[PDB]
Amino acid sequence: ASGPKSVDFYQFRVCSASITGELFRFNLEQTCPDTKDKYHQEGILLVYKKNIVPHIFKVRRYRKIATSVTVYRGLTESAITNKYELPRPVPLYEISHMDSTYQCFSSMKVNVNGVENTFTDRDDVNTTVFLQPVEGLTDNIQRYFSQPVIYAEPGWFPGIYRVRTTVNCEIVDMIARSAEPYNYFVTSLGDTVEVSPFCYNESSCSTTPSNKNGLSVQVVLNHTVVTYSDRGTSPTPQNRIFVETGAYTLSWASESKTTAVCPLALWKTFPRSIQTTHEDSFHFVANEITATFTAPLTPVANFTDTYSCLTSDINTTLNASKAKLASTHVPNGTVQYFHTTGGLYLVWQPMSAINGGGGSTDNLSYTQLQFAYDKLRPGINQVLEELSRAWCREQVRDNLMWYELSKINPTSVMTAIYGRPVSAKFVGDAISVTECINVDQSSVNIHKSLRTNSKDVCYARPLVTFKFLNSSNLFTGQLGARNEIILTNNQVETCKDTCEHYFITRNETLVYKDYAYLRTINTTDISTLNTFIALNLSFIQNIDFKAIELYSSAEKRLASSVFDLETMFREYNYYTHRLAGLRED
Amino acid sequence: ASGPKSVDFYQFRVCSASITGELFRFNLEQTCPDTKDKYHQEGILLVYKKNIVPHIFKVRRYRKIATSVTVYRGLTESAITNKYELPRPVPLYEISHMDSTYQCFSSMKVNVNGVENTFTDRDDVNTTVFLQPVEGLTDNIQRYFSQPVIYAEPGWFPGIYRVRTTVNCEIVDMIARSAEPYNYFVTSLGDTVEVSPFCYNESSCSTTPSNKNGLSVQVVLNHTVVTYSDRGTSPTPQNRIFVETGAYTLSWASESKTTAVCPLALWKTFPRSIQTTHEDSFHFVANEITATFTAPLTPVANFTDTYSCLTSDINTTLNASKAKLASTHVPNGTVQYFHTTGGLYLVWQPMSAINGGGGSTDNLSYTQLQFAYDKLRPGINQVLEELSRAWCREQVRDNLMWYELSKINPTSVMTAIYGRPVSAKFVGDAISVTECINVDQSSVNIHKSLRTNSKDVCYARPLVTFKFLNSSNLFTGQLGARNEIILTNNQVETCKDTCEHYFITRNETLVYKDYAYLRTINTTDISTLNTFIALNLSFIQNIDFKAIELYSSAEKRLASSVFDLETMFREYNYYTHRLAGLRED
Amino acid sequence: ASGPKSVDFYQFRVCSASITGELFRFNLEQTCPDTKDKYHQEGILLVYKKNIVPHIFKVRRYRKIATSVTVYRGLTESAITNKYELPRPVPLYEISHMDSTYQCFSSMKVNVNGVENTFTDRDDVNTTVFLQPVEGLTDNIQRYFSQPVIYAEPGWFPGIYRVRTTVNCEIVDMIARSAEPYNYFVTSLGDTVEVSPFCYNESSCSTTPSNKNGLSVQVVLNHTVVTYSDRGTSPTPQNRIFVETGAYTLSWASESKTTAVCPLALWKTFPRSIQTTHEDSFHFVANEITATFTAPLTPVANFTDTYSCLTSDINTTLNASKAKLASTHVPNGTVQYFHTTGGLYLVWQPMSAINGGGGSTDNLSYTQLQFAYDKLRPGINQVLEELSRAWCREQVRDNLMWYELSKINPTSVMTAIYGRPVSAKFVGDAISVTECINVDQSSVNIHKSLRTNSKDVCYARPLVTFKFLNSSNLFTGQLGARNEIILTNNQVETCKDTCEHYFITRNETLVYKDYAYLRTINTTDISTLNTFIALNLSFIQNIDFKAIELYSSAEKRLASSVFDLETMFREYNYYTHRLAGLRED
Ligand SMILES: *[C@@H]1O[C@H](CO)[C@@H](O[C@@H]2O[C@H](CO)[C@@H](O[C@@H]3O[C@H](CO[C@H]4O[C@H](CO[C@H]5O[C@H](CO)[C@@H](O)[C@H](O)[C@@H]5O[C@H]5O[C@H](CO)[C@@H](O)[C@H](O)[C@@H]5O)[C@@H](O)[C@H](O[C@H]5O[C@H](CO)[C@@H](O)[C@H](O)[C@@H]5O)[C@@H]4O)[C@@H](O)[C@H](O[C@H]4O[C@H](CO)[C@@H](O)[C@H](O)[C@@H]4O)[C@@H]3O)[C@H](O)[C@H]2NC(C)=O)[C@H](O)[C@H]1NC(C)=O
Ligand SMILES: *[C@@H]1O[C@H](CO)[C@@H](O[C@@H]2O[C@H](CO)[C@@H](O)[C@H](O)[C@H]2NC(C)=O)[C@H](O)[C@H]1NC(C)=O
Ligand SMILES: *[C@@H]1O[C@H](CO)[C@@H](O[C@@H]2O[C@H](CO)[C@@H](O)[C@H](O)[C@H]2NC(C)=O)[C@H](O)[C@H]1NC(C)=O
Ligand SMILES: *[C@@H]1O[C@H](CO)[C@@H](O[C@@H]2O[C@H](CO)[C@@H](O)[C@H](O)[C@H]2NC(C)=O)[C@H](O)[C@H]1NC(C)=O
Ligand SMILES: *[C@@H]1O[C@H](CO)[C@@H](O)[C@H](O)[C@H]1NC(C)=O
Ligand SMILES: *[C@@H]1O[C@H](CO)[C@@H](O)[C@H](O)[C@H]1NC(C)=O
Ligand SMILES: *[C@@H]1O[C@H](CO)[C@@H](O)[C@H](O)[C@H]1NC(C)=O
Ligand SMILES: *[C@@H]1O[C@H](CO)[C@@H](O)[C@H](O)[C@H]1NC(C)=O
Ligand SMILES: *[C@@H]1O[C@H](CO)[C@@H](O)[C@H](O)[C@H]1NC(C)=O
Ligand SMILES: *[C@@H]1O[C@H](CO)[C@@H](O)[C@H](O)[C@H]1NC(C)=O
Ligand SMILES: *[C@@H]1O[C@H](CO)[C@@H](O)[C@H](O)[C@H]1NC(C)=O
Ligand SMILES: *[C@@H]1O[C@H](CO)[C@@H](O)[C@H](O)[C@H]1NC(C)=O
Repeated sequence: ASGPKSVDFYQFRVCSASITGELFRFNLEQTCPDTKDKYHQEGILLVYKKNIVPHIFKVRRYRKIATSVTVYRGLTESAITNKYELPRPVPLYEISHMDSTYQCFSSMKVNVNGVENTFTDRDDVNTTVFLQPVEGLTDNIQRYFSQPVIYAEPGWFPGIYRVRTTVNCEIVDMIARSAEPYNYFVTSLGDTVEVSPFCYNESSCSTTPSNKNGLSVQVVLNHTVVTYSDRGTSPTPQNRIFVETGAYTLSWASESKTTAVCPLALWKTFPRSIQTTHEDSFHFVANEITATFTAPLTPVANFTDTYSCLTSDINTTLNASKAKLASTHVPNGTVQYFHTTGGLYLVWQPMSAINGGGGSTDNLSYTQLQFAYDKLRPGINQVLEELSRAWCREQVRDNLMWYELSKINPTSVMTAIYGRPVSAKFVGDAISVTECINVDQSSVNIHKSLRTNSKDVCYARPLVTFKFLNSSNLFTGQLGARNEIILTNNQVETCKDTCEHYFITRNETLVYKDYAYLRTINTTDISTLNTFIALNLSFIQNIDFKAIELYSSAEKRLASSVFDLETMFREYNYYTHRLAGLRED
Repeated sequence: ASGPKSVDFYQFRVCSASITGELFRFNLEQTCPDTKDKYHQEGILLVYKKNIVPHIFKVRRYRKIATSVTVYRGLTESAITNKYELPRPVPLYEISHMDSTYQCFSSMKVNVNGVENTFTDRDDVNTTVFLQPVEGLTDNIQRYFSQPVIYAEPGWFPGIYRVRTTVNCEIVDMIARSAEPYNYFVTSLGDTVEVSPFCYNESSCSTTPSNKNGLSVQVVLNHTVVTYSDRGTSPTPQNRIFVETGAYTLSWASESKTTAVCPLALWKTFPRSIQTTHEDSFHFVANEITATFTAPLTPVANFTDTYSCLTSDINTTLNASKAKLASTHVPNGTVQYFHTTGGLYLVWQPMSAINGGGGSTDNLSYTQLQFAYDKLRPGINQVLEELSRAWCREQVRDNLMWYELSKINPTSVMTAIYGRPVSAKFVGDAISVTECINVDQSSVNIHKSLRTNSKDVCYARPLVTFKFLNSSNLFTGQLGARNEIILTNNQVETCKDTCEHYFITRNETLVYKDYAYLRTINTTDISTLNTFIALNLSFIQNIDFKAIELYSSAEKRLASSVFDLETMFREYNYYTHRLAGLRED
Repeated sequence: ASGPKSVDFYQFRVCSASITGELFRFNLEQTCPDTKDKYHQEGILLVYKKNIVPHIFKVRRYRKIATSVTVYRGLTESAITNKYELPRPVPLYEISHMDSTYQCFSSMKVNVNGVENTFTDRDDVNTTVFLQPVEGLTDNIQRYFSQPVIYAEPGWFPGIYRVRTTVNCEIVDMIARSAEPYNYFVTSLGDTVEVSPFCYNESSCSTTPSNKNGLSVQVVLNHTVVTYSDRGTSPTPQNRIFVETGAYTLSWASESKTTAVCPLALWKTFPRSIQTTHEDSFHFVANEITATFTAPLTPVANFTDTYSCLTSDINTTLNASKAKLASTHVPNGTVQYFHTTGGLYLVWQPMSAINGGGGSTDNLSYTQLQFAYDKLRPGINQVLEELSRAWCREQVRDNLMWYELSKINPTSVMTAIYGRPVSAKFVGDAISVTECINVDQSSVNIHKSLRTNSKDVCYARPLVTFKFLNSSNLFTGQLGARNEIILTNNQVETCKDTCEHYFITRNETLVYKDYAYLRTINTTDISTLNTFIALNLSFIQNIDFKAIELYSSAEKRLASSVFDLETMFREYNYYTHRLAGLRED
């Protein structure tokens, strides 16, 4: 026969399983994979923020005030011409009684350029007097005075001046505060003190007085101070620091830096949370917040030596949390510490069923967006695994439908599983498969008649005459299948009174009736069955998100204070220099 | 026959539908479910923020200023030695003319410790004088003066001092402001007044003067004030409050708290929005913002009595919104009020087609994340419903393919629908199904030949000899199907010149040709057809989100003011106490 | 025959392909669509923020201070009665030497109301003296003085006063700053200057002095200033501005507005980013941030003329970025500029493989939420395209299973592809299809027996007698299929000893055995096969997101300063007016 093997359904061809081809078998007894197993670890999670508030402590301020008024007796009239005020500090010989028993000496002495000035209340004798309270606006501040009334009696002889002078003792009790570098502190009344509040424990002080330009500093040991309930059951001794600036004395009780302040504070605690491991990081889940916190794969070393000041709090918080779960869970592993990109610190303790970034970010939105994405992702990936084993259990039945169809005739199954024409035959329980041979398009002609030379026999398919490539002798058969040449003839039972056919070729159809040919008609004129099932899936669609604000930048400005400092200081400078000042003309 | 029933395809067995087994029927005329119906309610949504700005009102301040300068005539030279200033309040006998006609009395009297001081401009006679404007830096502040020039003429006789004195009247017109507890207010020039701005309507005042330490307070009825356009068409009478602190008099017009301020403000309004009900909450949708607001299932009671001050605004806003939709929608139900976790208040009005949390959260990101999640979720759940009815319409056709295959032989369909060997037979329009019986593995032997004792008949399957368990007599048949024993023989039409077979057993294959046995070969040597269609689905993948900031914490600090208050007050204290002050040595 | 065509399987009917009906063909040689192609453009992206920091520059302040002290010699005692201070500006004849060589004239003259006052240090002669440094608290401020010590020696004769007077020269070197409208500037020590810092380049100044109420302003050309290293290699000349307010002289070096400040600053640069086009906008992607920025479809015009001050920076940044990619990419198109809703500006440069909104939003969360949504959406839409071509390749095999089943008998395939009974016949390679005819329910009766009048022939289906609508003559056949009447009879091979049947009708079943009828039984008593495969898909579920804060509104307040301005100014007003002031009684 001819050389070229068939590769499409368009050329005329001769097929036969007449040779020892390749053998195939239906591989029955398949199975789909089983359901996977998935696991996770529970534990206690504690979350730490970096601290932000200033340090806050109580202080006392001691002063003596000298005042001088100039008055003019005049005649039938009198006036104040001036009033001057001079504050000064208080020495330790007096602070003793002034904080013990609320007494002071009604007079003062002031060295200036090496000469001694003196001031005495109402020009009377140096004598001891008692301090008493005065009313206040703000409940955290208390104030005590020795003499509420300024002296301005005009005097007895007409036409000349006199000077009137007074002395006060003052105590104030109030708050003071300071921030991260601890170089200085600021008092509630606005006094700025320029000494570190821990300075004795940093060994920057002594019982012998220290000195600086504009300061003297000392520590007094076993000092005692009495509350104005003024009662003999005196408070316990302390060590107290004393600062003697120009214009006042100030004092506070000594304390250590590492007991006073620690850099971190507890934000929240979750007694049930889960750890999952990814390619580059760990994820820790907090359901009550709707958030997840991530961290690098390596825990932070030395969190017992750096931040050692937390060792009071993590132990009691883990011990209380473990005692709450002790009926259902028991600890595993050991305590671990992690630092989140974003600036938070995590404490973790694994549980089993019993059966750096100093710029801490203020906005936590990325922790909630991670929780939403990690709830969508496994919810979608579970549908893909449930869809894929429902598909595989169908392909195991399709392979049995093709097996039962193959026992009827195996050729029509092989040219359905392959995309190309082949011929096939059973040789036992295995199927032998074989190539098919092309025949030339020009030797092929189809006969115009179907009734036989016998009186009552009719061909069910039209006769065809042909020859192979590179040959002279002719051959004949019947037009079979799509465009096949069949070598063995077949017939209808009788040439019954009426008959019709529409034989189909690759392009055209031949129409026959009364056992003879009539016309050639295009195949597209015959209507075609549709057996397909439509999906009509609708795809996800685009959204543009918007920038939104609850309060305007102006409303955020006006809410910050009732004071308008930007205009308050501009008017004070304009008034005191241009309007009210001495001015040339 | 033997007792044990077949449970796999590996042991040799005898099957027959020779007994009255159970009956089965193909249940034709199935259907898939129909498409569901889904519904939602439209309405108008108004959203309220808690208010944040201070209260703002106009005030007047009245003062008299006495000044005294000391000058020294000297000889061939002269200098100022001192300048002192004394502000005082203004009494009602003068405020009358001073706010009516812009006049004041050019002199003042000052009681101190029970004696009367007097100050007069340039030592001249007590006389009436007119106030006039002066220029200002800030456009909200106006200032008026009676005498712009301070007096410092040195005098005529050498070598002795003199005192020069002046008196001013001042008015200032300006803003003042106050915040949430309303205990006090602060003036634009920095004066703090320590009285509540509504105090007469709270019955904390009277027409008889009230008193406090450092204050006097009074209400004046039917008071009148004239604008500096100074024109006879005088403004309408008012009730005005007067405060007389040390150093000034201050006044403002009386007003009621419930007309002055209300705690909430309207943020946005949506004329088309949708309500959906979930297991624990309601969700309200705003498309123009790309956001959704949630609330508890119970509306807030008494929002007409608490927040009654909004009853002017919600009525006109709902009436305008309803009139905008009146061509396509008509109201249903009644107005309802809800409080969102996050601190916003919602107003809702249902429409039909015609056919607490005082910590208000500043960042609205959770409202946009809820809108994105509620756009993904129903978009994915719609694909699952469209995929599930496309699958069911295919299973209704697979059930018809198995029916048409069963009419050819029902055994091969029953052992495809069940996972196990059984035998089956039609008894009418119903199929009778029956168990199959195991035979021992040791009595089975397969014959080495296929040609019969007849001269031209050949067996299509090899002969087998066997016996049942607990028996002596032998039996024979043909090797059928996978590993079956068949009791009725079958043959090929003729012993044609050439023949070949590859019979398959559970492990091994037997090869025969020329109608006799030759070899045993492993089944895995025969190539197997693959008819499966691959899915190749690709799963969703992990993303790590990052912390991001547009401006540094330092840039947010430097943007807050041009004033550097942290260093401005430190230098003023250092200069006035250490550098410039009187200092001992 | 009767008129009504069959529309269900419930009525009895007669079917035959006895007429020339419509022709159908199996449309083989189908294909599914091929895989789509998808494309995107890479480029360099630069992102610009609006600037927020104030302008910052160096200044000098020059002063002369006159002081006067009053002291009383007295007897056996002495005291200070007053101390007064008077600051004044410095004239250009002196600023020359004072900034060149650090010298000043130890005396001053002060015009007031047209008469000249004079002050001289310690009453000594007018002489030149040298300035020297003093220590400072804050490292950005330097201060120089001519006389550190105030003079207060009491004097020699008992019982009378004397006045002591001193003069200082002061220089201060420090920072000053100003903001967006540029109307004024504020010095580090709190001095507010009320002149624009660029005023000479805006032609608001001259070398002839300008004047305002309370100011004089001048520009000095080629001025020179010497650093206190005080060395003959003098710095280069400048043009310097001079302001002469009351109480001081102040100076700064002249500069142009367009070189000093530009409104925008570079935030980040991405050398690989991608542009995608949507229905109304463009999206630009930044992977290292996990964010995408959107913009309108039209680029902004005139960004080379408005914001021309950026032309130094975008050129060098694009040139450096292009040189980094020059081994793998080459430029295409040209540079384009876009303005994002949210207030950022984008610069874009396309690359190829070689082979307005002044309210800038501070919170970028919407840019990360867009990146998450645009990672979910194409990840889900890819699964729908991979699922849809896996479905289509199966429907192309189902169409071949129906073709092979149709060659056995075409009726049972046509009533599976249609939902209704029809009859069909092959007329060649095409199938002729025909309607079926209803018969009345009352003429139908089923015979009680199956054995024939012949001695050993039995009917496989029971006999039926019937007639057509509007007729008298009777007909007979066999009960076939579901509820069909068949006109041609068929039989079992022999009336074998035992036989049983369960014939099924639309409601009831008839049971027969020993070739005769016995009972009528409901069809539901016969057990039915189940061949369906379950999906068990589980749908996505609802989540309620929460409002979260890292720091309380109180902690955000307390972190803003160590100063408590809200109480500091309230106590100063209470103390100086009520407690310490002159008060009537
Ligand atoms: C105690 O005693 C001391 C003295 O020991 C007193 O100090 C004296 O104070 C008086 C005023 O009270 C001074 O009198 C006045 O002098 C000025 C300056 O005159 C000279 O400079 C003028 C400007 O030239 C500048 O620019 C040129 C370049 O163009 C430059 O070369 C100069 O160096 C100069 O300075 C500038 O450049 C410097 C270097 O870069 C800079 O540092 C500097 O800041 C400048 O930028 C110049 O025009 C003038 O020439 C004319 O006038 C002089 C007289 O001064 C005359 O001799 C010439 O013939 C010219 O006609 C000088 O070179 C001067 O300008 C003043 O004149 C004005 O004011 C009067 C009214 O007072 C008007 O009538 C005039 O019209 C004019 O407006 C005045 O003469 C005195 O000089 C000064 N002495 C010293 C040593 O400095 C102190 O006041 C006493 N205190 C008490 C309390 O008693
Ligand atoms: C500063 O204060 C700390 C805390 O009080 C001191 O540390 C203590 O030192 C004593 C003696 O070694 C120990 O017994 C305590 O346990 C320590 N406490 C802590 C918390 O450290 C420290 O010695 C002080 N330093 C100085 C020099 O005063
Ligand atoms: C405080 O002000 C309110 C508001 O003006 C006063 O309430 C009014 O009272 C009158 C008389 O009963 C009513 O007619 C008005 O309708 C009320 N208005 C409102 C808005 O309440 C209240 O009486 C005043 N209280 C005092 C004591 O002055
Ligand atoms: C203000 O300053 C700007 C910048 O120095 C001046 O503009 C310059 O003008 C000169 C002369 O035309 C040009 O050669 C420069 O190229 C310009 N530079 C810039 C950046 O503009 C401007 O002339 C000044 N205006 C005045 C009146 O002084
Ligand atoms: C005819 O059939 C051939 C394939 O053999 C096809 O390529 C062509 O498009 C068809 N149409 C005609 C009639 O050319
Ligand atoms: C926790 O419990 C253990 C065992 O009682 C105890 O030793 C430890 O001090 C506790 N830690 C704290 C402080 O909670
Ligand atoms: C042989 O078949 C049995 C099942 O009957 C199977 O378990 C075994 O793995 C197969 N292989 C052999 C030859 O043991
Ligand atoms: C709304 O309209 C009704 C009917 O006109 C009216 O009674 C009611 O006062 C209106 N409310 C407001 C203030 O909008
Ligand atoms: C109000 O809403 C309910 C529920 O949707 C509906 O049954 C009823 O008909 C509506 N009535 C009006 C007035 O639209
Ligand atoms: C009987 O069959 C009819 C359809 O022909 C059906 O509508 C009905 O529900 C069935 N049940 C009976 C016995 O009524
Ligand atoms: C970029 O490079 C070109 C070519 O060298 C040059 O002309 C241009 O000035 C450069 N721009 C800058 C400033 O980077
Ligand atoms: C520029 O881009 C367009 C569109 O992708 C492309 O057709 C063209 O070839 C590109 N040219 C260069 C220079 O890469």
